[PDB]
Amino acid sequence: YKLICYYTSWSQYREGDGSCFPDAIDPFLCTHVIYSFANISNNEIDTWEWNDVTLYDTLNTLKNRNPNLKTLLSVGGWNYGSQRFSKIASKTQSRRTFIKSVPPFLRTHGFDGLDLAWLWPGWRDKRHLTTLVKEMKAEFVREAQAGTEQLLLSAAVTAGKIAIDRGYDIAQISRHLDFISLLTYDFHGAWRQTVGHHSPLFRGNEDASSRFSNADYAVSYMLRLGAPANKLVMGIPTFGRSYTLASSKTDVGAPISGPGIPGRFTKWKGILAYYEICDFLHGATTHRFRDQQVPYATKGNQWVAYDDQESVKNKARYLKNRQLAGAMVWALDLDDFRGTFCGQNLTFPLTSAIKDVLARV
Ligand SMILES: CC(=O)N[C@@H]1[C@@H](O)[C@H](O[C@@H]2O[C@H](CO)[C@@H](O[C@@H]3O[C@H](CO)[C@@H](O[C@@H]4O[C@H](CO)[C@@H](O[C@@H]5O[C@H](CO)[C@@H](O)[C@H](O)[C@H]5NC(C)=O)[C@H](O)[C@H]4NC(C)=O)[C@H](O)[C@H]3NC(C)=O)[C@H](O)[C@H]2NC(C)=O)[C@@H](CO)O[C@H]1O
Ligand SMILES: *[C@@H]1O[C@H](CO)[C@@H](O)[C@H](O)[C@H]1NC(C)=O
Repeated sequence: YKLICYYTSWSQYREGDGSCFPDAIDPFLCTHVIYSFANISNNEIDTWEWNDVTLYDTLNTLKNRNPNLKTLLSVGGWNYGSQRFSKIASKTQSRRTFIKSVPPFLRTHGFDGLDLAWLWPGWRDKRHLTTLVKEMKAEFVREAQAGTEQLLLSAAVTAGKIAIDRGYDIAQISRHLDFISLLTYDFHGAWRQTVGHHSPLFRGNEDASSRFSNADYAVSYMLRLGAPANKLVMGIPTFGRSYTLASSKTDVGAPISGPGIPGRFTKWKGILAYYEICDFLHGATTHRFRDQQVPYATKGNQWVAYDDQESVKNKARYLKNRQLAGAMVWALDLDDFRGTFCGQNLTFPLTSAIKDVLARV
């Protein structure tokens, strides 16, 4: 089984214990660790923060303790113009420059592959994403002739049906990608004016217009579209989404004034790290959607949709039952990486739980 874990650049700036460096990563935890994100500059892949060169170095040393560990660098990501990738990919002179520049960069800093996190192409962009993936793989193949182990190429593909249809030629790209991480955790957000869970695993017959907004449907859809199971990776979140409530209505369908207040460490409206959620649970009322199989907690006028060890294990069994390639975690730095907030004196509770299901019968 594969266990793809993202590590985020900006998590070094969080104060106190919230601060996370490659250092904190247990090298035998995941099979692949992906670093997010890289920039594109002068049509070439390039670093993002000032000190990336040093963190790349810290992260890649983990490989001294575990030689079977593969690491990848991710270009793109949400706080990066979708328009910017579209510009690079539609013009042939720009795309080849981007492509030619990647193997050198990855070899210098010691990465084993590239991850395309273009989020996300509109309908005019679909043929260009395909070309990007095809020509990039071809470059990775040509570069391997020099005697090095072939660079890996993966992509983070969104999970909403409409998003997939609009801009991904899933049957085409699967032939060339090594794995595809399915972002099965953005099924709800402040944008809806009601409370709801962002990563239900199953349909759950409470609402019947979004029969498409759960990991189960997304995985089936990707499979019907031609993505082989041994290349598909299910994304499991390690964060929670919060909402400020606009009444005392706390049940399914309750109304919303907007995102929840920020957490002490992550400082981001509508998001909480699992370690912040462990602190939040004290004096909160836990609840759990039985059909959808995921929990939510609420306290005061805050309402939080999140994942715990039971839900994450359940999702893990699901992927195994459908014989998928593995699980993908976003992100190691929102998990209880020190292991001192969530009770048990275990570190990376959520990720170790996922691994437990993947490592057994
Ligand atoms: C696989 C996949 O595709 N997954 C997606 C994923 O996109 C989704 O997660 C979200 O992604 C975006 C980025 O794409 C994240 O946005 C974060 O937001 C951070 C906090 O608000 C912000 O942190 C700031 O980072 C700055 C660096 O750009 C820091 O500036 C630095 O300040 C330092 C002192 O503090 C100083 O020393 C540095 O020199 C200075 N350097 C700079 C500016 O480079 C800043 O301090 C820091 N702190 C603040 C302001 O709070 C990040 O910059 C920003 N990222 C990027 C790349 O810009 C967002 O947080 C992600 N969300 C979550 C929940 O993790 C994800 C969720 O859905 O999964 C998939 O969808
Ligand atoms: C990344 O590249 C852009 C465009 O080339 C450049 O203007 C910018 O300074 C870089 N952005 C960051 C956040 O480092």
